[PDB]
Amino acid sequence: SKRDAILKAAVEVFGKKGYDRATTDEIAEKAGVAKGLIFHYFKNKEELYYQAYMSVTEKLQKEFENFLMKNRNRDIFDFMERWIEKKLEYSASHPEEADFLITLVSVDEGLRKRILLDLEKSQRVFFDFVREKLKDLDLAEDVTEEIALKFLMWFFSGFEEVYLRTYQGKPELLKRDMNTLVEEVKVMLRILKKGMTK
Amino acid sequence: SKRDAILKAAVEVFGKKGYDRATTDEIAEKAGVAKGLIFHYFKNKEELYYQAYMSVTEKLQKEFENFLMKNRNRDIFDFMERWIEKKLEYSASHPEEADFLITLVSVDEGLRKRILLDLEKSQRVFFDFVREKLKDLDLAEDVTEEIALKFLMWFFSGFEEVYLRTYQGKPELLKRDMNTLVEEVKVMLRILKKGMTK
Ligand SMILES: CCCCCCCCO
Ligand SMILES: CCCCCCCCO
Ligand SMILES: CCCCCCCCO
Ligand SMILES: CCCCCCCCO
Repeated sequence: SKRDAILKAAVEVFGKKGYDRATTDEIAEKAGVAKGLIFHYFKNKEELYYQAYMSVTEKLQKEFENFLMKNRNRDIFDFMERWIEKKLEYSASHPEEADFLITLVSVDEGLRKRILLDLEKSQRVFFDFVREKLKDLDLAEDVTEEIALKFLMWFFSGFEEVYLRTYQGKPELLKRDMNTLVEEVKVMLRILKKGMTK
Repeated sequence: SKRDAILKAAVEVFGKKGYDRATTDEIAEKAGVAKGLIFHYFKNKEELYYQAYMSVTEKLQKEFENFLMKNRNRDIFDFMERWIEKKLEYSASHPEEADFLITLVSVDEGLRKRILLDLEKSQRVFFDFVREKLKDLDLAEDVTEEIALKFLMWFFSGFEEVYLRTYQGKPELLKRDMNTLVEEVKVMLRILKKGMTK
């Protein structure tokens, strides 16, 4: 469908050039459609970006729910390591999508806040699953639930920052590093498990 | 001295308004000196910012070296927790300086890179002290020196990001939270110690 081709082109072009410098015309020629056809489907550039962004994050969210159904009984450290492994695999296999998602930090303030608010409406869910899994554990002395959860969420939140800093626009480098990043994530989560639990 | 008054005014105004929106004229009236007197001492706004920034980081660096002379025999987790405690104390007592330092992320690219390079010329030192202290320890199974060091440096590097996100421009809130942040840093470093070592 033409709408899907436009969305796919938008992911590619926004991810290569950034929000500000990408144009709807570039997206339209990349999708192989007429320049006005963007505006048939999408009110403007902002809504094009937003719909692309929501399209990608929805697909990801469905994958996370499938994974969650299948790994819910693992302890949280194992669960999180496995999910991070999946995101690392997704990023190496869909570099343009990953490059697309990280352009959010340089989107216009109004659109960016709008999207950051939408994303919180799944992050506060995961956050709560983490909190619940934490109650299943016998926590080490002085390790409160609030500290365990802060620290784990800060660890998890650092995925995007590493990506932006090191792998954005470098698909070959991430492919080269993928298995080693997985190996390091496992050790770091084992460090946190051993330190947080009795 | 007039130069010191200008530098102090620059810290205050750059920290309140940001690099881009601050003017030398604002700085000059804040310092109580003539508008041209800035340019007697400082070639331009960029050099004014740079000299202010180097003035603050130098003072901090001297404090870090004093601390290092006095705490070098502590293990690294204790050493780092104590240094973080000092920076938290410095930030609560010098909010305007802390607000000043965090404006670096929104400085013009050329000046920002220049300063980020200068700061690396002390961060690579601390980094190496951390590496050396790590060799004194018996590391836990699979915890390599490179992983221990990556993880600890990422932990330590998160100070500035929390500040920017939560305490920039909110001196009362940081004062309110200071002792609790210290208490949480201690537990987090104890988590890392227990997990990283045998
Ligand atoms: C900067 C090296 C350590 C970053 C670990 C990233 C956490 C994975 O979510
Ligand atoms: C694509 C980058 C995210 C993975 C972060 C894991 C870093 C551990 O060294
Ligand atoms: C976002 C809550 C955890 C941040 C811990 C910050 C590390 C202190 O350098
Ligand atoms: C001024 C903010 C830096 C302190 C970060 C410690 C966060 C632990 O909750």
